[PDB]
Amino acid sequence: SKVLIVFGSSTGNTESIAQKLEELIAAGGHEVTLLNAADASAENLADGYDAVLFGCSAWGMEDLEMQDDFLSLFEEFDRIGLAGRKVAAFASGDQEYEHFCGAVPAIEERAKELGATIIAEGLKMEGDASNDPEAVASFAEDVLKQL
Ligand SMILES: Cc1cc2nc3c(=O)[nH]c(=O)nc-3n(C[C@H](O)[C@H](O)[C@H](O)COP(=O)(O)O)c2cc1C
Repeated sequence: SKVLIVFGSSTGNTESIAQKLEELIAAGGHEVTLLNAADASAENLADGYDAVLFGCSAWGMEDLEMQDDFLSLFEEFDRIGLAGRKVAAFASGDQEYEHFCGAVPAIEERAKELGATIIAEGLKMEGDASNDPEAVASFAEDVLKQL
């Protein structure tokens, strides 16, 4: 299958998770494309892809604010071509906050509104990929099986 992975990462934790995810799905016999949302042109970005995974950390002093490289892409979800495609979200976050990885539910809702199907429950964890390999491995499992 063809899998597209796009992320927005400020310190590198959501990046780390998106690279591990690329490795695990690619290992399953699938073609993975990895993009930093800061580099990606949204226009028809999903065309060709059987699933699309979105990674994005949560910030904001008060309410939830998305990582800014993702956000800019989030604005353009309308042109991506998500209708009838499979999608899932992941993120790095901090339990010590009220809205743990709040970007994840947010992505899932925008995606469903645009006609996407949610493949697996959003991955929510702390630190980089090495900090919770199980959580990463399992989320990749969930994804693989829906492909
Ligand atoms: C000011 C600020 C606000 C944050 N807010 C949240 C949040 O609300 N939810 C959450 O899970 N993590 C929150 N975090 C933790 C970061 O999301 C996480 O440590 C960081 O984004 C690592 O991901 P990244 O390196 O891929 O950017 C916050 C961090 C900073 C310092």
